Amino acid sequence: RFHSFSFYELKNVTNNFDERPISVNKMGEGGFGVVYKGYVNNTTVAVKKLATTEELKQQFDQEIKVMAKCQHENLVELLGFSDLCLVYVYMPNGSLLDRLSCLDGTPPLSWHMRCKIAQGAANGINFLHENHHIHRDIKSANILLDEAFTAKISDFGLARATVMTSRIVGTTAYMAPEALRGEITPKSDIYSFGVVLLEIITGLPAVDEHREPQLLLDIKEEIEDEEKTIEDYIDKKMNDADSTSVEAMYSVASQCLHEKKNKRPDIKKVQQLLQEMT
Ligand SMILES: C[C@H](F)Cn1ccc2nc(Nc3cnn(C4CCN(C)CC4)c3)nc(NC3(C)CC3)c2c1=O
Repeated sequence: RFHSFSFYELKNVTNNFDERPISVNKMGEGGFGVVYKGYVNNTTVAVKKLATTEELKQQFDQEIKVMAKCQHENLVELLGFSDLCLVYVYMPNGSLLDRLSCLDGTPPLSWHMRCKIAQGAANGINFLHENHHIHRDIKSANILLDEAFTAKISDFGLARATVMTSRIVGTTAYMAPEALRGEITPKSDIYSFGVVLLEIITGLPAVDEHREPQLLLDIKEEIEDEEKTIEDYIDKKMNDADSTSVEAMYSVASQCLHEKKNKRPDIKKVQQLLQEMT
């Protein structure tokens, strides 16, 4: 199995959960918790300080359940656990969301790096779908990046092993229409990945209230109606994007973003398509 640690041991590393910006321990908030920079001698760690009492505890448990079962180079690594805390290997380059937006002065990702991240993220979703798991929250904030900008699929608090649910959970800007209806399907993860791919091409967030269109997925409709093209939306913060591979990534995202779930490709086909692109 895997390593288990006491609450008294982890209370120390965090410098007693000092919520402070590292620009002058709080490195950012994440969904139902908050991440703090922790240590274990010579290996830096990330501590998920979790903040419905019964369901927050079961989201902490499912994470440990899926992480113990699923180990891959394109998935984050859980080191320890336990008021609740979750301990991970610190990802030096944070989220794809923050790197796409150049948060805290980080330089823009090149097209070449964007392609490897997309292939990386597709391989991690493939491993999860092979092991009969549905992520349920595929988004760029959940794609973490290590020391070599290797994509790592994160957050499994909502993960599940064509079934319906009463309480609908996820990120609305990334959700498939059937997921918004209550359905649970691996095909909904493909749709969400289609939105991530568009964020990679455009460098635009999936939703921006002070923008028209508010939703990034709406640009698929603007392009098909020949109102605009993909070149109008390519991230301008790159010098190495070529139309052939950019139009090839868009074709994969467009296919993923089909309204009819059975008309969408499987993760193995998406994975196959991104490999043909390079
Ligand atoms: C469930 C998931 F796997 C848990 N997990 C695991 C690891 C992890 N590692 C980081 N590393 C990190 C954050 N910022 N930077 C910066 C530092 C400043 N520099 C300018 C750019 C890179 C590096 N952040 C995390 N979360 C976010 C994104 C803060 C919210 C997580 C995280 O949430």
